[PDB]
Amino acid sequence: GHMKYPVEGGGNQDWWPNRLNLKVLHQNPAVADPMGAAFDYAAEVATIDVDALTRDIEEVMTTSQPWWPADYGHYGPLFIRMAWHAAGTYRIHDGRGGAGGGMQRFAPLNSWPDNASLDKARRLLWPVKKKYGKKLSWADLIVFAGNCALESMGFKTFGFGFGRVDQWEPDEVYWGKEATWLGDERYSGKRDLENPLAAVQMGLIYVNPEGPNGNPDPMAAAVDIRETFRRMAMNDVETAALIVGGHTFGKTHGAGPADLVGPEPEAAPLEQMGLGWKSSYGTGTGKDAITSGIEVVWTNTPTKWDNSFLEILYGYEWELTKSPAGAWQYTAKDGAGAGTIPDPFGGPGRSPTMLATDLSLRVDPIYERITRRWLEHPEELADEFAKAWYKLIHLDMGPVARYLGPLVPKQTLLWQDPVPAVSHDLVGEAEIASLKSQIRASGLTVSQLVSTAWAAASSFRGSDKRGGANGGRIRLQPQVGWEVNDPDGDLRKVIRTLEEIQESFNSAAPGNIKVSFADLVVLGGCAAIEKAAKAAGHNITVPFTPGRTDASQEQTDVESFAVLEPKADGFRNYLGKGNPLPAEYMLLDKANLLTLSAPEMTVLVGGLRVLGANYKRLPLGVFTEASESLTNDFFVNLLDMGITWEPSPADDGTYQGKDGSGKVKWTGSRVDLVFGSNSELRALVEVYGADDAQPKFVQDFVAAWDKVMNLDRFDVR
Amino acid sequence: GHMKYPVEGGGNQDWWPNRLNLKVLHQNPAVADPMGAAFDYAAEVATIDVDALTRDIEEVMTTSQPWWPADYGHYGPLFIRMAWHAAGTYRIHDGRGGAGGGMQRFAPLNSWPDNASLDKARRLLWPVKKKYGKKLSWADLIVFAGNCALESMGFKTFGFGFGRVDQWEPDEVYWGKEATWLGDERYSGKRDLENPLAAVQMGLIYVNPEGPNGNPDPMAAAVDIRETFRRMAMNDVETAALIVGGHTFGKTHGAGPADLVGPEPEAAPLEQMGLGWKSSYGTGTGKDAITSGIEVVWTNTPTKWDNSFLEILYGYEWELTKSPAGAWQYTAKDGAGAGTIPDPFGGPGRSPTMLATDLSLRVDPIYERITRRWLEHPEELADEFAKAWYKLIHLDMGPVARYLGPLVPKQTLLWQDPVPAVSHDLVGEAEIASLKSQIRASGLTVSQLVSTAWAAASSFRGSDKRGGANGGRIRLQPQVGWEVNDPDGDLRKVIRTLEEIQESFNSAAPGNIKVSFADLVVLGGCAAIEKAAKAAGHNITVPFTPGRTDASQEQTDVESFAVLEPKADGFRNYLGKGNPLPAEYMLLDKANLLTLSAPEMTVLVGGLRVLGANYKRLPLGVFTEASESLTNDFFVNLLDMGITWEPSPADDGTYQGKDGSGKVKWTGSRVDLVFGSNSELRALVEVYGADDAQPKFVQDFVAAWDKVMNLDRFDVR
Ligand code: HEM
Ligand code: HEM
Ligand SMILES: OC[C@H]1O[C@H](O)[C@H](O)[C@@H](O)[C@@H]1O
Ligand SMILES: OC[C@H]1O[C@H](O)[C@H](O)[C@@H](O)[C@@H]1O
Repeated sequence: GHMKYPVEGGGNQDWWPNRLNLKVLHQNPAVADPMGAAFDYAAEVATIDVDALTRDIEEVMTTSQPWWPADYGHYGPLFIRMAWHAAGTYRIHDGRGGAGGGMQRFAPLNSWPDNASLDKARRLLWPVKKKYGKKLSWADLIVFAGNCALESMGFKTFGFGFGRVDQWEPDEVYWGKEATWLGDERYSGKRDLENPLAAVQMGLIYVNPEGPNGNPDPMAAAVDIRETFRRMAMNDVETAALIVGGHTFGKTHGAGPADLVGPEPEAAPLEQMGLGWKSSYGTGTGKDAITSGIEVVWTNTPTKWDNSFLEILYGYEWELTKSPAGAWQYTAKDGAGAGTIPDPFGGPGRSPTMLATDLSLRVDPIYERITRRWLEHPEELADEFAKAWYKLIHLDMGPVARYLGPLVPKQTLLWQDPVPAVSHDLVGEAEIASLKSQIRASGLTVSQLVSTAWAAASSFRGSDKRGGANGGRIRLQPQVGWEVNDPDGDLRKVIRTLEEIQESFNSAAPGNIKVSFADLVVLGGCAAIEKAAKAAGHNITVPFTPGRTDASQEQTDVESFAVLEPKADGFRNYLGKGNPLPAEYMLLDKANLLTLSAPEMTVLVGGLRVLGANYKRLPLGVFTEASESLTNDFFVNLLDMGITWEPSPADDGTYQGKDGSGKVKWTGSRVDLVFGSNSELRALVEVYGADDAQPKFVQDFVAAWDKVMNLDRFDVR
Repeated sequence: GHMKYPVEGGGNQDWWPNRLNLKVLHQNPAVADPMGAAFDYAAEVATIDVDALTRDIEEVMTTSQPWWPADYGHYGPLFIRMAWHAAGTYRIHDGRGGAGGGMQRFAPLNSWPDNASLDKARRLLWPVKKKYGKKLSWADLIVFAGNCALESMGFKTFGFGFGRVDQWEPDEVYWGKEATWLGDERYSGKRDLENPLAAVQMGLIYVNPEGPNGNPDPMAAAVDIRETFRRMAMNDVETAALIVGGHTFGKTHGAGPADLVGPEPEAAPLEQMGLGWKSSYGTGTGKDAITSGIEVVWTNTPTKWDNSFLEILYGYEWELTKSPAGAWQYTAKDGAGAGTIPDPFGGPGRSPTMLATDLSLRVDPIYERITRRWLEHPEELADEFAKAWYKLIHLDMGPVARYLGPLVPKQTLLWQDPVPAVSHDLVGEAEIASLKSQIRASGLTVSQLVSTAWAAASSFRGSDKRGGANGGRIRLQPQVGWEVNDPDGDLRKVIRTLEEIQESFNSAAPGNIKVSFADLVVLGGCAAIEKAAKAAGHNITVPFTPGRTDASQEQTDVESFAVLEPKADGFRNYLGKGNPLPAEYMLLDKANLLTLSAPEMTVLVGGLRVLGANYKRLPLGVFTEASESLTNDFFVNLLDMGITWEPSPADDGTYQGKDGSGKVKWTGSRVDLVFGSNSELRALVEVYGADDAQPKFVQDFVAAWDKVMNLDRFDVR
């Protein structure tokens, strides 16, 4: 290699390529954010004139620009594409991707080959952003532009939520191992796609427009479509709807040779003002645009919603052919339909053309059955597409509470994981006290109590904001029978006891107050923690925010929740099979998902260990002599040089810690030892392990607990 | 390559290795710091019982530990070494390194080859840290241990300052281009060392103990010593003193084969608890320790200060020889002095032994002259050593105001860049107003006025805290004749006018109030900025903290200040010759040195441009129609897509920006264009470029100006 300046990207990952990267816990730091801590986007966007906004976007769409002139004089379709690529990175495995951070404007995504030209697309909207300033995020604007495009070309959309917060440095996501753009080192078996990924190649949104690995076989392309879309939460109906609806607008761009297209934005030179893919071919823009290399124009009404796409697809026979840049497309057999497809810049007509993936929709059995139906019933398409699209651009916004502004529809949807609205008066300070008492009297140990509250709350992920302790989904499928949550243990026992306390309280009922199961689960941990803190000479009181409600099993899509099952929870010292990296990297990814900082992550492991939140209540990492008592013993003992650590002879990624007389005194996993071993983590352990550290540990621990308990609580935030 | 998970170090620098790393401007982020914003180290350390602490460290030094047992039963010398390696990374070129952040405890430094065994040393102190908690930083403790070591073996040290604040993630410093440990790709010419580096090889503190490139030639080794020490601010006397004083204590370690030493801390396995270099040789510790591979014991009194080192060096003749691990050392000719040097663990005696670098001190003309003197005059050594050591561990603490606790000596020293204490009453709210008025009336333009303030204040560097607008050093050598500051321009003119206003006010004098020249320079910019703000419809008032005093040329080591001359200041659109990377990376480095965040960097470039802070008052980047008026025009115009950018035909790393009619309307440097071209910077530009942005720009700009005006003001902080 060759070490570089830090200003030029060099650092410690250059010496030890595989070390833990603690930087994933301080993504998008306050200092980096020019808005200042005062700033509350929700507050700003809810003052926004939506009509004025729509009018301003419409004006942009219909005002062509020298530096990237507009197909058919209307940018709408490009804006639709844009919005789709914005939302289309989302994947269900980890909730990462999606249009929620406006990440498309930063690396790597701003320079993905599949996002060619979208740089131009984004730039075009600056005039709108200029006008709205802080009241409108890029995150919100990019997908809204796509939604206004649909409107302005006569398709009525189902609604729209504002509220995506802009970020100031790019979100670090794992996009695959491939070191080259468009590479494919991500399949095995018949055609099994590497988790978590939901594209077929590096730098693609979903599938190859020319079919798997460039091979234009529609039956084969469908398998990839089906699979990648499933992993972006779209089933068969939604998928079909999405592509047909999509390609009812605009056209592709492959006017001349692929190799006359310069380098992508991050590699572009300075005078290009952050715009890449400059074309030496022709004018290089407009008439001559090379984006994807393909040259299809799907409908004869590229800037209007109607049924041509499905009509064209079924109303001809198709034969293989090559774009002016040598790309596989389809075109109509025996020169049928010649001249009926209009030119983007008033040239002559053109023949009916289609992507290999478009034919999938007629050639695959399931896609056909669906799309033939909509050929004779377009108002069914217009309905399904309205729905899919809405879901597509809202998938990663989590709880419906977050959706903002005039256009949010009245109706809730299953994939929003909804929860009943608060229907009664909420418990006050007195009933809270009262209940806490009752919960300790219930004979549920601190261990069960905390184990449970954690199990509930920690199901959350910051990525798409799904999961959490709201909804009380811990008692429904599939959460109630997750390995890590342990059904074999006593979770059912704990649930039952808690429901009983709920009912009791709910008869007693002072006035019109009721308590939900969801609140009670969380309250339980809070009570337990209060107890465990006393049992080690502290009178701390753990804060609690009531308001959670209880979902029915009907409001809970079992299949959808599959993806939140922890395969690894270092906080509960759980590690089941098939994680990509060893235990400790899993811990970090998990902390990153819970929106925790390294300090927060540290104290939680500390506290959780000694409260015996541990899975199967194993002794690993429980470096205390005391039972169910909240102390920093974890930290003090971790730092004890009188203990000597070796891997267990019974080889199984666990370890023994012996003292001066050779007795095994402590055992522990990798997740436990990495805190005393990694120099950054050990630095933190030394803070909480000092002699003066006790009250501060208890404080910081509670502050963190309470943070995790509140992660999904957008309803009050 | 092979892309990794972010949790495992992968990111965007993998796709474009050489892109700008804006992460250097958010080093050590608040969220990562387990202390919380309330925490005030100054206030904690100042409550520490220093005697108790000395006692507690003494007790550690003399209590040997199984896992790394103590040479001669006293750890002192190891602590000395440690403290030396802690301070020893510092280099004058950029002020980076030094013991001030306690960086030795993190990567890369914790695993430098030269830092072998120091992991053990640090760990040995945990018992102390444990006892003092937040009242004592690892930064302060590591060097203090060294100083207490010196005291406890009977050498009286000159004083000690507390106040180094611990940091939570490692400072990203450029250590050289070498991809292998101990490599050397850093020389050229006769023996010219690559700036900024001050070591001969990668992972060395100063020089090779076996002489240049392992070649044990003393006259040659001395050239390296002279050179590297110079670049760590030591001259000839100081250097000699340091090594002799140093080696009056302890021994080296090379008991058996070099290749039986395991991997260094960062690459060590988990059960080692962050300790590297485990030895399979013998017990691997103590009697058998392998650290550097060499096996020298310099004096016969390894744990006592006296004159043996110099006596032994001069009182024998030396012949080449090899350590048990095949390292070049010297030993006494014709078996003289056999058995007289004692064993670390009560073995038999040993012969007089020396490093090749030790002989340098006798063999080099200049070192010989100096050391022969101290052979007959040990009290002069004891005096010089006391002084160099103090300077060594205090070099990077900047202003003497920061030094803390009972042990700071009374006397000031030239290398501390001192400034007169405040000898009068300071100007209050009215005199400030009054003078601001007088400065505008002076007919100094906003441009000169700001250019100057900036030139003064921006000489600061956060690295070793040297530089700044305190001391009014702008008018003395060498600052007054710095290319970038422009002597050919009217700096003299501005100085003179200012001195005049100083004098006038000083006669007028309401009671016992005086104003310094330093305060006046700063005040000047603040008035100018207040003026330029009005001239664009804003009544903002710029805050100002009086208290700066004026240094004499006697208090100002000209040669020392040489290193602070900007070879590049993107804020003044200045770029002179011989910087390692292009204009824009220099900008970032400079911002990092000024402790600025990207938002801060951004608004400053914006404001400075339009106030015509530009060097040689060049038009580059001045994207405004208005003169000396504070607006966001820079930002608005940078985001104007109506302008087209190309490199000047007159090829010189500048650019032309033309409009719709082909006329050059704007010109600019790389430093200017990168703000519209790098996606993260462009994101910030877009905040300050919006239509609603005007007041917020002015606010944030002032806030940043005021921050830079105050960088060196530890006297009031
Ligand atoms: C099977 C999955 C899909 C594939 C393989 C695919 C592929 C493509 C390609 C290659 C282009 C040409 C880009 C260019 O050269 O300008 C394109 C354009 C376009 N795509 Fe799709 N796409 C897919 C799904 C979608 C979806 C789900 C939508 C929206 C719901 C959509 C909307 C559009 C639009 C509106 C354009 C035209 C943009 C313009 O006029 O510049 N596509 N698509
Ligand atoms: C000319 C530059 C220097 C070189 C090349 C050098 C080299 C070395 C080496 C190779 C060791 C043996 C490492 C080991 O096996 O423990 C050592 C030890 C030591 N050095 Fe130096 N040194 C230099 C300057 C200094 C300075 C300036 C000081 C302090 C002011 C110092 C203080 C010590 C002490 C106290 C030890 C003994 C450590 C122990 O007993 O465990 N050295 N040095
Ligand atoms: O009466 C309504 C209350 O009791 C119900 O049975 C629900 O479980 C609870 O969430 C609600 O607050
Ligand atoms: O009066 C003599 C000196 O005192 C003043 O207060 C100023 O601080 C200084 O620059 C001046 O030369």
